[PDB]
Formats: sequence, structure tokens, C-alpha cells
Amino acid sequence: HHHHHHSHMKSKFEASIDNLKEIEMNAYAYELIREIVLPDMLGQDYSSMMYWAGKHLARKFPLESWEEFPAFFEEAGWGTLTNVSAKKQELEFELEGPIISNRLKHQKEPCFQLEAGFIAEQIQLMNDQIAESYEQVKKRADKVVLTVKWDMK
Amino acid sequence: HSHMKSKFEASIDNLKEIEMNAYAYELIREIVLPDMLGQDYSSMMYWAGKHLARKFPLESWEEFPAFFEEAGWGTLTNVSAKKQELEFELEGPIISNRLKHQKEPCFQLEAGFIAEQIQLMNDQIAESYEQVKKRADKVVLTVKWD
Repeated sequence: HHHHHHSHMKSKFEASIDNLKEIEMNAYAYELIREIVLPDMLGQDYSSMMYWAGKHLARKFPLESWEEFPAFFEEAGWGTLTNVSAKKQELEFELEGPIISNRLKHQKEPCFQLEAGFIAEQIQLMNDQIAESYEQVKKRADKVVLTVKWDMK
Repeated sequence: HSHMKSKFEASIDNLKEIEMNAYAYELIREIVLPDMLGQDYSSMMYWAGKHLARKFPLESWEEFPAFFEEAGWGTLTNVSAKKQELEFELEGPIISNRLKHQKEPCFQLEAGFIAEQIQLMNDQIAESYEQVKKRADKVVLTVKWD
């Protein structure tokens, strides 16, 4: 895996959204965009495109350490991310919440490639000695499990 | 396109009372989404608005403001009703932040939604036109039919 992972600057707009964390909206409005409008426009390519959008997003919103993942996920409305395993070359998280529960109940196969790509890219941005990573998104009854593991280069 | 929701699409109604902050919303709608729809973001979003309208039908245009508010699209006001036309203004804190920092804010989803709702109402060809007015901190959406 020969690639130098590095972050890049946010635009003025991208930086400005931090100031909107205190403005209240609702999860219906959120799903309307993320889980209706987007899949409607992207169709069969939605999964691969979200994966790479997750990596692209990581580059704009780089974090400094693994411990920061849960807070980012929660604030981003991606759900509650709990660590089940944290080993030298493997991370496993549970991800859940009312929006996710509704997806698991009513969608054939919910997609979490945005989240998977984001974590994979963050891990690489933080450590230039990481070669390639592999991600798994496993559906359970009331939650999903995100697993990212990797080799050293 | 289609006027029937999937079971999941119908289910998001019971998320209307679940909280979500505006940062999370803008992260998906104004950062992730445009990066997946580059140059021709506008045609896609216009179509998507129509596609949405067909499965979220509204009986009258007087219902547009409530729909916009709940959908987090902003505060929509009808400001005129000239011959074969309706003019709306769209504004609010999230929109203001877009107008302040974005080179070319885009409201084609909203425009397509209004166009198709009207077309389904009167069975005549309708289209919507957008004008961002930074100096008045608002967007004007005008829908015309023939």
C-alpha cells in the first residue's frame, strides 16, 4: 500500500457548520436527505460512493486519536458508537440508536459505508505505517457492528 | 416518478419527534452530498425534488410552509400569486449561513419539489426557478405553469 494519507483544509462553509451544533432539527428531516434523496439519486452506486465519501470526509475532519471516534459519531448524528474491542491492529465498535433501529427494522440491508470509510481513513491519516485496512459491517437485531482491521507496511 | 413510498420511507414519519442538530444535517446535505454530486449537482437535485414530491404528495400549496419547516428546509412564505404563478421566499438561520459562506448556494431540491407538487395539483406542466438574493438574505422560488 503505497500512498501518503494526509488531511486537507476545510472551506469557509465547511468550517462554519460547527456553529450550528446548538440549532435543533429533527431526525425525519435528516433521513429524508440521507436515506431517501441520496439513494434515489445514486441508486446501485450509493454504497461504494458513500464509502469513499466517508474517506474524503475524514481528510477534511481529521481527528488526532481513536478515542475521538465516539464523540464525532454522536455529534454527526451517526449514532452511539461503543468500543467492544481495541487491539493493536483491529477496532470493533457497536453502533446504535433510534434512527438506526428504524433502519434495521424497515430496510432490507441498511448501509454504513460512510461510517466504515470514515474510520478506515482516520486510522490511516493518524499512522503512516498502516498498509491496507479491511472493514466489516455486521447487522445484529438492534445494532450494527463496525470492524476495521489492518496490516502494517 | 413513483407515488408510493417503500415501507422504510413511510416509517420515517415516526422520527419527526426525534432530535437532530443542524451541524449533523449540514454535514450530510452540504458537505457529503455535493462531494458525491459535483458539477451537475443542480439537475440531479431538481429531479430528486420532483421524485420526492410524487411520493410525498400535498393537497394544496398552502401546505408547503409546514412541509418545509418539518423537513428542515427552512421558513417558506408565499409572497405573491400572479397569473399562472406562485412566488415564495425561503429564509432562516441555516439558509443564512449557506448564503454567507457558499459561493453558489443551491436550492434545486426545493424548487423541484414545488414544481412537481403544483403539476400534480393542476395537471399542467410546471417548473420552478430559483433566485438567491444575498443582499436580502433570502432565496426566491417562483413556480410557473401552462
